[PDB]
Amino acid sequence: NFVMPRQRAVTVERERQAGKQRDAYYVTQRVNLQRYFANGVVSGTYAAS
Amino acid sequence: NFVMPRQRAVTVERERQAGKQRDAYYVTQRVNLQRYFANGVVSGTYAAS
Repeated sequence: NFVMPRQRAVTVERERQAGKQRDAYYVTQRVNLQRYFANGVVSGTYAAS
Repeated sequence: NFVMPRQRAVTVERERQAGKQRDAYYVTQRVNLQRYFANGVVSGTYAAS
């Protein structure tokens, strides 16, 4: 348990035409952390009032 | 009469750098339908309450 399924790597695209005097850098990433079943975890917590 | 005048048959364009992560497809055609003289057609009409 605790796998991080990954659709793709990080990518970079760039755009400057038909812009106005300006290179633009765009980056994207699709990643998520999602566990299977609810077992084997704690917080703690650890609290005041 | 009822000639089909045209100056641009169908053009299919394509952009992807960058659109902000979104391709764009553009389709255009330049055409018209026009008659030399005001005669040669009737419409019914076929109308009542």
